Parts: sequence; C-alpha cells; structure tokens
Amino acid sequence: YTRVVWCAVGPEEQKKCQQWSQQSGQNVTCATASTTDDCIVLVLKGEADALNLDGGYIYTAGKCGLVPVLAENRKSSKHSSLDCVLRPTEGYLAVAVVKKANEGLTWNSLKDKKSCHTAVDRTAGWNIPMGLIVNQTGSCAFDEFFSQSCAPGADPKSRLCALCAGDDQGLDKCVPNSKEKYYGYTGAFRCLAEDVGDVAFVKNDTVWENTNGESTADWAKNLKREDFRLLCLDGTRKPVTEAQSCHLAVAPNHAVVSRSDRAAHVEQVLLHQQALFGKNGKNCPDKFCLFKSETKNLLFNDNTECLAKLGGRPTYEEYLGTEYVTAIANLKKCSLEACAF
Ligand SMILES: *[C@@H]1O[C@H](CO)[C@@H](O[C@@H]2O[C@H](CO)[C@@H](O[C@@H]3O[C@H](CO)[C@@H](O[C@@H]4O[C@H](CO)[C@@H](O)[C@H](O)[C@@H]4O)[C@H](O)[C@@H]3O)[C@H](O)[C@H]2NC(C)=O)[C@H](O)[C@H]1NC(C)=O
Ligand SMILES: *[C@@H]1O[C@H](CO)[C@@H](O[C@H]2O[C@H](CO)[C@@H](O[C@@H]3O[C@H](CO)[C@@H](O)[C@H](O)[C@@H]3O)[C@H](O)[C@H]2NC(C)=O)[C@H](O)[C@H]1NC(C)=O
Ligand SMILES: *[C@@H]1O[C@H](CO)[C@@H](O[C@@H]2O[C@H](CO)[C@@H](O)[C@H](O)[C@H]2NC(C)=O)[C@H](O)[C@H]1NC(C)=O
Ligand SMILES: O[C@@H]1[C@H](O)[C@H](O)CO[C@H]1O
Ligand SMILES: O[C@@H]1[C@H](O)[C@H](O)CO[C@H]1O
Ligand SMILES: [Fe+3]
Ligand SMILES: [Zn+2]
Ligand SMILES: [Zn+2]
Repeated sequence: YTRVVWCAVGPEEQKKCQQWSQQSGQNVTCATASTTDDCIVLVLKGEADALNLDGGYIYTAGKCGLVPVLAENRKSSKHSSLDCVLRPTEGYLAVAVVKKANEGLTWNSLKDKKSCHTAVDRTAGWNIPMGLIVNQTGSCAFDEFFSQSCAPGADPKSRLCALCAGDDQGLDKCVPNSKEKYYGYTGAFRCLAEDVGDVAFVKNDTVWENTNGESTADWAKNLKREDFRLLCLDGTRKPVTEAQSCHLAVAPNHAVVSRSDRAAHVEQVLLHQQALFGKNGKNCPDKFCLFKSETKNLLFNDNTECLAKLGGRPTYEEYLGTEYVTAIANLKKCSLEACAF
C-alpha cells in the first residue's frame, strides 16, 4: 500500500508538495487541483489519497464519504505530558477582527460594511459568521449583507468577490486558493490590515501570528496587536488578548481526510512523515519542514505542532461536533442530504 498521493490546492501548495515528495523518497507524491472541492473530487475518484482540510470542507468531504484520519494539533500548554500525537485537539477560536482606529464598529454595526473571509465554505471565514448573521437578520441574502467583500470561492462578478485582488498579475481574482492575495486566514487578515475590508473573519491565532514582528512579510511587518480589536457577540470590543471570551465559536481543528478504505494507510504513512518533517522532525529544520511555508499555511497551518490520532475513531459528524454540523446545514438551507458531486 505504501505510496500516498497528496492533493495540493493551487501552484504554491503544489510547489511545497513536490519538495515534500522529493524529500520523502516519493513515499509521498502529488496531485494538484485548483480548489479544495476539486481535491475532494480527485480523492473520491481515487486519483489522490488525501489532503488536510478546514472543518467546512470536512463537512463537504464527509457527506461524500471521506473520513477524518489525523487532526492538526497546535501549540497548547494544558495537557503537557502527553505526546502531541496522542493529545486531544482543543479547537481554534473563530473571531471577527477589526482595526481599533475603526472606532464604533461593533458586531451590531456590520451591515453594509466591507468584509474579509478566508474563503466561502470555511469555518471561521464563512460558516460561523454567516450562519450567525443569517440567524440574526432572519434573511438568506448574505450576499447582500456586506456592501463589498472578498470571499474566495464566490462569484468573481458578485460583490462577495469585489475586494479580492487576484494574483501578482491580477489574475485568478477570488479563486479559493493561495494565488488570491486575500485567500485564507492570512489573506483575509491582510485584507483587513490593508483596510481593503472593515472586518476579517479569521481565527485567534491569525491575528497573533501576523502582528508584533511575528511575520516579516511586507504588509505585516509594521502591524501592532493594539491596532486591532475583536468584535464579541454581545456588541462589545475587546483587545486581541481577550479571545477566550470574545469569539464567534470554537472550530474543530483542520484535519486530514482520505477515502475510508485508504485511511489506515494514509494514517501510517503520515505519522511516519511527521516523525521526519514535523515540529521535531528528524530532518525538519535542515531538510524539509512539513508545517512551515513562509507564513502561507500551505497544506497545513504553520502553527501545527503535529498531526494527532483522533480517538473514538470518529465519524466526520462526530469530529465536527453536532453544534457545528447543525449550523452548516441550517446555513446551506439558503443555497436535504447527499454528496455535492
Ligand atoms: C442558527 O439558528 C439555528 C436555529 O436555532 C441553529 O440550530 C440549532 O442549533 C442548536 C445546536 O446547538 C440545536 O440545539 C441542540 O438540540 C439538540 C437536540 O435537538 C440537543 O442535543 C442533546 O445535547 C446534550 C448535551 O449537550 C446530550 O446529552 C443529548 O444526548 C443530545 O446530544 C443539543 O444539546 C442542543 O440543544 C438545534 O437543534 C438547532 N435547531 C435546528 C434543528 O435547526 C444554528 O445552530 C444557529 N447558529 C449558527 C451558528 O448557525
Ligand atoms: C491565540 O493565538 C495565539 C497564537 O496561536 C496563542 O498565543 C500564545 O499562547 C500560547 C500559550 O497559551 C503560547 O504557547 C506556548 O506556551 C509555553 C508554555 O508556557 C510558552 O513557554 C511558549 O511561549 C509557547 O509558545 C504561544 O507561544 C503564544 N503564541 C505566540 C507565538 O505569541 C494563544 O494561546 C491563542 N489562544 C488564546 C489567547 O485564546
Ligand atoms: C518510505 O517508506 C519506507 C517504507 O515504510 C521507509 O522504509 C522503512 O524504514 C524503516 C525505519 O522506519 C526501516 O526499518 C526500513 O528501511 C523500511 N521498512 C519499513 C519497516 O517500512 C522509509 O522510511 C521511507 N523513505 C523515505 C526516503 O522517507
Ligand atoms: O468534536 C470536537 C469538538 O467539536 C471541539 O470543539 C473541537 O474539535 C472537535 O474534534
Ligand atoms: O462548492 C460548493 C458550494 O460552495 C456550495 O454552496 C456548497 O457545496 C460546495 O461543494
Ligand atoms: Fe479553518
Ligand atoms: Zn465559546
Ligand atoms: Zn463514534
């Protein structure tokens, strides 16, 4: 069984994946697609074995029968004696960030503002905030809530893509992959940091990893945590140090999914690959680091300490949790059960 074919979303993840391939002795090989959904399709077809996914894509993947294999585990202090690989996942905090200088902007004053989403169908950048909004406004017209937005994956012509910038040559505007300047956690935050949008829907970690010198990237260099605030659901504004108490929801960690019949082997190969390229990987610093990508979260989030065993051999609905799964169906009622491909 020993060859695992990873699916890369976009050319940058492709470049990284090939490096990982070369270094793995072709134990890991690559397949590329322009979107996560397409990568879900190559795995369904058996042309790729796996990829790591945000919760919202796990939902889509799971309805098609794909199963969670290993979950991303970030740097947590609590539960410190257990190996990261066997450490329960704690989840991440989906937050709404704004510029402090943008005084008076609260959760209750978001209507008609400019927003930045990681990508349509993602947990923190879309399902959480939009499900909240739809719920709160009683309307399915979330395409009309923000005056303008950058929501990779939405219709390029629509105002949900208006603030997206595309790539270096302005091409691929709004594609849900790293080619789009404002794609993902980093891109949605850069979208806010450059005042292209008024609010960014990312996770707690995003704000920290890109402020106070934590990045070096041109646009982030000069960012200071105090210039940002989190919008709490109670209409309040708190510093980005108050995430445990000012968030939209806690999200299930991004996780690797593969076809049910390939899971066991994808799991085995993966644990052996992070032992080599993970946070303490034998060859990480020197040769290759699976969880680093110049701050671009390619294939995995950069703050991933390791990929952990799941426990309860959970279904995708159990891994996402009932609370989260209800939100996504209730939100998708605006677009009853079956694989979207
Ligand atoms: C948007 O608005 C909709 C409509 O209100 C939201 O949908 C509702 O979401 C909640 C999910 O938290 C859900 O309530 C649960 O109902 C379950 C049973 O019907 C309860 O299950 C029990 O939980 C116990 C432990 O907590 C456990 O002991 C027991 O075995 C069982 O698991 C559960 O506790 C909650 O009460 C509503 O059912 C759901 N409404 C429906 C059916 O549409 C949606 O989440 C809202 N928000 C977002 C973010 O989009
Ligand atoms: C919001 O996201 C932040 C980035 O992921 C994260 O920030 C920091 O918090 C954790 C601890 O809570 C630190 O983790 C480690 O803790 C050890 C043991 O005490 C420290 O010695 C060490 O510094 C280590 O990093 C992170 O360092 C730190 N992140 C950075 C780079 O600033 C928050 O935990 C997170 N959660 C919130 C605030 O809700
Ligand atoms: C690719 O996978 C192969 C097969 O799993 C690896 O080779 C094994 O490495 C183990 C040590 O963990 C040795 O006992 C043997 O040499 C191999 N057989 C086993 C037990 O699988 C190898 O580590 C990987 N190659 C590269 C370049 O990473
Ligand atoms: O099921 C769990 C819970 O939903 C938690 O909030 C995060 O991680 C998921 O795997
Ligand atoms: O890509 C599609 C669309 O975004 C849809 O709205 C939900 O199912 C996904 O697979
Ligand atoms: Fe996510
Ligand atoms: Zn909470
Ligand atoms: Zn179960």
